[PDB]
Amino acid sequence: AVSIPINNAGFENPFMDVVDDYTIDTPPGWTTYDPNNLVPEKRTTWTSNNGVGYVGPGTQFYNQLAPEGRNIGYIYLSQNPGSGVAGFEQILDATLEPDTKYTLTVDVGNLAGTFKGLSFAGFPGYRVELLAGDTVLAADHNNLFIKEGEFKTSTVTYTSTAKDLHLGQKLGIRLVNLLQDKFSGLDFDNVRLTTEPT
Amino acid sequence: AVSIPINNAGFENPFMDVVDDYTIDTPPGWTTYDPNNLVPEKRTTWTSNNGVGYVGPGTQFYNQLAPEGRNIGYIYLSQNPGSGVAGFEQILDATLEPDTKYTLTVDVGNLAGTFKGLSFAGFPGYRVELLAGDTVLAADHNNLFIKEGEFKTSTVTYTSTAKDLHLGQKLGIRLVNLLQDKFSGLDFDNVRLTTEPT
Ligand SMILES: NC(=[NH2+])NCCC[C@@H]1NC(=O)[C@H]2CCCN2C1=O
Ligand SMILES: NC(=[NH2+])NCCC[C@@H]1NC(=O)[C@H]2CCCN2C1=O
Ligand SMILES: [Ca+2]
Ligand SMILES: [Ca+2]
Ligand SMILES: [Ca+2]
Ligand SMILES: [Ca+2]
Repeated sequence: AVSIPINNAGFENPFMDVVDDYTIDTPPGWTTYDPNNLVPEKRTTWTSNNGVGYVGPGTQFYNQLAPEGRNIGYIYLSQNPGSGVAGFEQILDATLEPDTKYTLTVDVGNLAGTFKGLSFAGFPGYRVELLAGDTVLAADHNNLFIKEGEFKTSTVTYTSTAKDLHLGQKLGIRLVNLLQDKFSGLDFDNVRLTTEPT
Repeated sequence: AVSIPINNAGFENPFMDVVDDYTIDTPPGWTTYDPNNLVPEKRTTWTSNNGVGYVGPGTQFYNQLAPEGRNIGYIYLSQNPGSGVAGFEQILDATLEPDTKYTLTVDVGNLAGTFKGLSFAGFPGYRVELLAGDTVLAADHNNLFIKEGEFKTSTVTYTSTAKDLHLGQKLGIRLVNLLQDKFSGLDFDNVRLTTEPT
């Protein structure tokens, strides 16, 4: 298996100085996936947003460190459950090749605890998608159980054929908060994509 | 793990006398899932339809028999790729219970060969969904590679918590043809759902 490079794959940029601090602007390498217009252009804390968070020693919200490095990438939706889905997207330069198995892996985090009166109990559900063009080739919609305060690795696989309709289209990755329950913040880290062509 | 009963779980009803024959009406136990209005009420062969098919000895379209029994359940969409998704749905009497792991398994078939000038080469993609009410709790969107002429088992899992928003809602199953490529017929068989509550 050969790795396909992913920009800002660990959400390590921007660098953060203080544990549990966070940015509220889309991290470099990624764009905001927002089909239901839940995330504003002008960002503020306490409203729907995305960014990075420093999950380091002494974090109050996990029983572990970030899966990789210092930071995680998060999507927080304050709208009520059922309002839509949102998250991160990254379109790669690599294109879909025939007779190839693609393996997309990402760690998904269930924030625990409470912050200034807002409980982090509960989890909104996640979906990890592998795209070619605008088509979702394969996705893991919420199959893993993630305990409060831990991360778990999601794996998504797709195998192309020699006559796949989407051959030559750009590969893409989406990391989605399903907003199916509250607390509706969701963390991701350590994105990896491999191929095993013939 | 305790099995939850599923009506017409193997698509064995109606009974079929001739290998490779098929019905074009929704099988009992299931309804037609058709969010994009691709499947007509008045059914004809050669247009979008669903039904059962007898995959028995001497079948021309598989290198194996039906996963279970005589028949499979199919969804055939003749619209072009990208037109929408359709399939089967079944709403169960069982309701979502707290602190329970649900395991949904179904065999998915990739029809092979050709029939009267129409090639069965290619595969449209599948999605298997576990529902509570109208919410997709978990789904396997097309993660398995299925060779031409075989079936493979898809597994979908969901673990509920003690305060799940959808507790007490009816469980449901959807079996979906993604219409992401042609040939855009898709087979299913041997649906099973288990729970492992505390
Ligand atoms: N997901 C993390 N580990 N840390 C950052 C969370 C930031 C995210 N966005 C916000 O505006 C804050 C408000 C309170 C809860 N928040 C969130 O969940
Ligand atoms: N899926 C099976 N194993 N058998 C039945 C297929 C029936 C399904 N519906 C139809 O009207 C026929 C037309 C030709 C191709 N068909 C299909 O794929
Ligand atoms: Ca990281
Ligand atoms: Ca939580
Ligand atoms: Ca059967
Ligand atoms: Ca086929």
